[PDB]
Amino acid sequence: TIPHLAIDPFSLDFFDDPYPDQQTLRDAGPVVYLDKWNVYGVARYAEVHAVLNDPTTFCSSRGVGLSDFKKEKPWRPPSLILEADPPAHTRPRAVLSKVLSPATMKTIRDGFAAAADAKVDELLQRGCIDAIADLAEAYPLSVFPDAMGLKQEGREHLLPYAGLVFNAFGPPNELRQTAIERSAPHQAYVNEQCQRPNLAPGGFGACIHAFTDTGEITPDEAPLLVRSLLSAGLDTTVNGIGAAVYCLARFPGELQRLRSDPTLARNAFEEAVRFESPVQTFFRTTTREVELGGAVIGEGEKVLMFLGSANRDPRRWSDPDLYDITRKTSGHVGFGSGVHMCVGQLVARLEGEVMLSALARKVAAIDIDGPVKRRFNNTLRGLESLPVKLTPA
Ligand code: HEM
Ligand SMILES: O=C(O)c1ccc(-c2cccnc2)cc1
Ligand SMILES: [Cl-]
Repeated sequence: TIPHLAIDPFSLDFFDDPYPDQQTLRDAGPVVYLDKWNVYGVARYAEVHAVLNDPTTFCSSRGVGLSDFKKEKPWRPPSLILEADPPAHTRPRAVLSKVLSPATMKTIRDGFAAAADAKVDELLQRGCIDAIADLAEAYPLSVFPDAMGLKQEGREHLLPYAGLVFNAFGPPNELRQTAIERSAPHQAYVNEQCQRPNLAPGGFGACIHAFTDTGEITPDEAPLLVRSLLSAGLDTTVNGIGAAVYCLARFPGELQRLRSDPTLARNAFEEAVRFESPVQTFFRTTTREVELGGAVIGEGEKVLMFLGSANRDPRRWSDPDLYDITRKTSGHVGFGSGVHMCVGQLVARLEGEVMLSALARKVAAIDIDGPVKRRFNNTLRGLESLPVKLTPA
């Protein structure tokens, strides 16, 4: 009934060009079995959406990586939000929602936009830059650690820690095992910055600790929720902004449309999230026997959701492989769907919008002018190096 495939979706060959293998996974059937790792897979939009939206059957508290927390010890104490199910999930989620709220966005927007305009002006003075290190990484580094309230010393640990977190959702391949081998100094730094005295007043970290007296979370929960933001909030935006710039570099017609109407910036970023799907994959674990797209999956089974494949499924999308900045993107699953849908999506969209607005207003052309190098990670899709010449408007 269920087709068995030997595709390794965590192999470097797959990361280097996932699209043929993703079509193979979709067209093999609504549910496949991946013999390489002994997990079920779903790569069509319909089944990915269905799994995301049934958290009771497809739970998160046994881990959203390959490892089953019921069988192995997690590599660090479990997340109180990403790796929790309702009802334990509900109040931590409510707190991060209020911390990363519309009102917080209103407080930080003008500074985030100024930093974006400043970065693009700086990059235009150089002309030839690396859109990864010099833009996708430098811009989030210039705003997010400060918005968290982190001290200056030690910020060089943040991207390495994120790379570790995202590799650790994967199977025990060399990417994962190498990351864990090198983890100890990054864990030590991060865990220390999560304590209330180390988080500057008014930042996201202090706000989490401020919410510990409402009955939603206790003081001893606040450090691990700060940990959630220090795990998630930087490398995601690096690869979302990188995705958008790479799209604009490859599709000059869409850069030209964005220049002519800079208010398309927010949707241009959203389409880049659909088109590249920088967060590629998450797992769930079945809590019972279940029928999904005609197949029967037993209890205690890992299910791998291919978010990026779902976002290119022609059963759901017209011209899925076209970057279209005026596409109706609502319903894409690049930020998830349902009770765990990205609680940081307003930060992500703010950063992406203000960066693409700065490009739309200041840049006439983005031309790749050097070798493109991909960055390999078990969960994140994105580039290591993207050499571009920026032409000023
Ligand atoms: C382009 C950028 C981003 C993308 C594509 C993205 C993608 C996602 C996805 C797919 C999920 C669902 C996980 C699941 O269902 O198991 C998620 C959840 C989450 N994201 Fe993001 N994310 C981004 C940015 C951010 C940022 C900037 C932050 C923090 C400031 C953040 C914090 C979180 C948290 C805390 C969760 C867990 C929510 C929950 O379990 O209820 N994310 N994200
Ligand atoms: O440590 C955590 O709780 C945590 C770690 C990573 C994420 C995450 C992953 C992908 C996109 N957005 C957020 C979320 C939460
Ligand atoms: Cl840690």
